[PDB]
Amino acid sequence: PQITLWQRPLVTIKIGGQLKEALLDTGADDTVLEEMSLPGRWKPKMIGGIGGFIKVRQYDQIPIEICGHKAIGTVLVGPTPTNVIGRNLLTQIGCTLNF
Amino acid sequence: PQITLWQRPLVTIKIGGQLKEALLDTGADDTVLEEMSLPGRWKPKMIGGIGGFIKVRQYDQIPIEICGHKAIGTVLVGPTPTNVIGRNLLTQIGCTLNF
Ligand SMILES: C=CCNC(=O)[C@@H](NC(=O)[C@@](O)(CCCN(Cc1ccc(Br)cc1)NC(=O)[C@@H](NC(=O)OC)C(C)(C)C)Cc1ccccc1)C(C)(C)C
Ligand SMILES: [Cl-]
Ligand SMILES: [Cl-]
Ligand SMILES: [Cl-]
Repeated sequence: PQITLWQRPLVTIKIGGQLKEALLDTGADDTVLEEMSLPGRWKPKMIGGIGGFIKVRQYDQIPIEICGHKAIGTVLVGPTPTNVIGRNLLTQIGCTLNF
Repeated sequence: PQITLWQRPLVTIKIGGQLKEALLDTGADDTVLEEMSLPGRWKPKMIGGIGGFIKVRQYDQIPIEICGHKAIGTVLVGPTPTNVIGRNLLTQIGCTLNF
C-alpha cells in the first residue's frame, strides 16, 4: 500500500496470535511494544527517545505480521507511549519513503 | 526520490538561513530541531516521546526546504537529542510510505 502522512500511520499488527495497533515509524531504529508477554529469554537494552532513555526487554526472532506482511525479528518491550514499528521490521516488509 | 530504510533516513534541510541534517520521521506528529534562533512569535509546548517529555518553543509559519522541496509549517525548537522532520512537513513535500 501507499500510506500518506496526513494522519498517523497506524496499522494493525499481529503478534503472539493477538492483534494490536502500531505506528510505522521511520525515525525509530528498533521496534518497541507496550508491556506484553513473549516467549523465551530476553536481554537488556537501553533505548533513547526524545524524552531520554528507558530500559526495555529485548526478544529476538519473534514472528510478527505488519499490515498482513510477515516478519520475524527483534521486538523490544517496555514503557513506550505507543507501539512503534521501527526500521528493523520496516525493512523486512519492504517499506521505503517516497516523494 | 525513493529512500531506503536500511539506514536512518537523514536529509539536508535549509531553515532560518542555516543548513542542518534531520531525520525523516513518520512516527513524529511534529518537526523538532535542536536549539536555534527563528524569527517571529512563539509559544511554549511540551512534547512527549520515549523517555518522557521535553519543553520546546513552537514557531508557526516557518519556511523550510527539505531535500530540495519548499514547504512552510510549524517548527518546534528545544533540547531534542536529534533533529526530526515530522508529518506536518512530510505531507507538504508529498512524502509517502510504500510497501
Ligand atoms: C505519541 C504522541 C506524539 N509524540 C510524537 O509524535 C513524538 N514522536 C516520537 O517521539 C517518535 O516518533 C520517535 C521520534 C524519533 N526518535 C529519534 C531519536 C533518535 C535518537 C534518540 Br537518543 C532520541 C530520539 N526516535 C526514537 O525515539 C527511537 N530511538 C532511536 O531510534 O534511537 C536511535 C525509539 C526510542 C522510538 C526507538 C516516537 C513516538 C511516536 C508517537 C508517540 C510517541 C513516540 C514527537 C514528534 C513529539 C517527538
Ligand atoms: Cl530484527
Ligand atoms: Cl504545520
Ligand atoms: Cl497527498
